[PDB]
Amino acid sequence: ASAAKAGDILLSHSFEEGTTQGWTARGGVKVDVTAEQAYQGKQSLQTTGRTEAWNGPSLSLTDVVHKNEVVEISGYVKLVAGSAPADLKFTVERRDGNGDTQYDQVNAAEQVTDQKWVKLQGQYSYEQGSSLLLYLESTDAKAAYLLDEFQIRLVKAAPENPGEAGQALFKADFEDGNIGNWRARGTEKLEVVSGIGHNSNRSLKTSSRSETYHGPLVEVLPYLQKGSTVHISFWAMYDEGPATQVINGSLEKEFNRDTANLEYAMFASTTLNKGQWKKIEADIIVPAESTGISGLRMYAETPWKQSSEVTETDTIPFYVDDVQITATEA
Ligand SMILES: [Ca+2]
Ligand SMILES: [Ca+2]
Repeated sequence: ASAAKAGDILLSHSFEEGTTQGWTARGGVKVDVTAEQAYQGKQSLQTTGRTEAWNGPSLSLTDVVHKNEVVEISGYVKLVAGSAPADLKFTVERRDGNGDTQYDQVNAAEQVTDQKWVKLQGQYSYEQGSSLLLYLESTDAKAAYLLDEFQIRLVKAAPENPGEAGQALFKADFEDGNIGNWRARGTEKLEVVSGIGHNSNRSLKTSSRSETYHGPLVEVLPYLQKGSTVHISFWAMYDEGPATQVINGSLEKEFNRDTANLEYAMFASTTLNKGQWKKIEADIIVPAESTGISGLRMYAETPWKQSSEVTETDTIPFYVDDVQITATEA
């Protein structure tokens, strides 16, 4: 039940109030606020007395960053006067699932100087861990430096209800409210609705359908091993019209960037009861590289009829949710 949402600020430190705002010494160092220099405002965070590369100012992230969240960590840095140029980076010390120490890289090291403030920035996430310690490090073990306008932003919330270990290659739950790369096939309308979903708040609605082939489509080739065997699954529901309706799950294939000569293949179909969610699934073979395959797109449709024979019941709007592609091998 994640509180924070994408784009939300988790932490912001300007060091303007003469407290280190949670930052402390890692190793035998001196970490304090200074009013001597700053990026913004009057004050910044100073670190001196380093003697080992791993020494630095540190900040506990245990209560800030959660499992599988993607966050963005940033700050401005500058070397203390009289310091030789040196390379700086953010690192996260993490205790893994079995209490072993891991060292996670946040950003790639940047050359920093005593003349000028430099922006450090990177994205971070973790799958398993008990404690998290962010620190600002240099390979120069003697280097002393300032930090200011430090910030942590939430980029992507943790998915919800993350079963069987086949490895999830592709997932769409729509909970972030985002249509992403999903597109219409013709003139129909795609919309991420809230208040309707499969054991969830949101799902992908397709409406204003006027042809049977109209339905939601997404390119999936990039997420997949060419030649592999994978399991495609999604959930569908329709809420109006007849007592029963068939939905199909199909694949649209493109070879050698030839857009004029597509191949189509149905992988599954099921009969749905009005108002009920039902799983549509199958194993499929991703075409081999030798085929010259350049596009592979999954979609949902109602069974094919010619335009002249198309009725109000063929063109029903429907919802799709918990779309998922998993590997068969691990
Ligand atoms: Ca400041
Ligand atoms: Ca959903």
